[PDB]
Amino acid sequence: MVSKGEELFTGVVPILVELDGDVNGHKFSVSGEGEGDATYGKLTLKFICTTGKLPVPWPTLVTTFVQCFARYPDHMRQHDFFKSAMPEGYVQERTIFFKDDGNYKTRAEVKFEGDTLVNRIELKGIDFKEDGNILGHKLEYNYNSHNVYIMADKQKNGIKVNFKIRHNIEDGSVQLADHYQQNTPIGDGPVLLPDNHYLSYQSALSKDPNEKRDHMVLLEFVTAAGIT
Repeated sequence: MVSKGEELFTGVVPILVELDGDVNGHKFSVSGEGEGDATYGKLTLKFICTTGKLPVPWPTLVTTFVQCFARYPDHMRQHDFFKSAMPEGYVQERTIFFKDDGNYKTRAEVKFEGDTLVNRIELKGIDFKEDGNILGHKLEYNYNSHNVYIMADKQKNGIKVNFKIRHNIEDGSVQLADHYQQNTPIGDGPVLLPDNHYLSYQSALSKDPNEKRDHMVLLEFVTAAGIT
């Protein structure tokens, strides 16, 4: 049978993202809009910095900016924690350690508001070098493909997730961003606790040629794998 959580994702779903951030005291807010098509694991989003210039590189926010849109193969449906938590939603927490630099801590609540899937986020960054790759804006506007590793966290009725992002620096080098993540349901109902598996991501960043505000257009594809 198709679960209630699954049923909410069979078509194209509008997405709204709202983020308030503060990195080394540089405060900023971002709004995003677009749509997700989980059947194809496809996300299309545009983000706008509503407070002016973004004080960090857009690529460092890609992972923060709705894993319920991953394409889970039919044979892995019992391992899709994200959709099983819907519509009441889940809380996603991360610490992101930028190697030889600062860290972001994020807390996001992801849930439906009517037909819209909403991701509301607070991000706090500390201990950045004011002339490092982040605050010094030395990261290229591009993005590599990565795997994201998921395991059950039964004692917390959720999942633990880990992965490494490599951001290309403008000199040809790499800025590593080590991600540690936990998700927990917002409601008190049952969820699916997965066997170990991963999501495969590929992301493309672009600009809207007609947009004068600081912004990022994101096209992302996400597919679950690792269990056959």
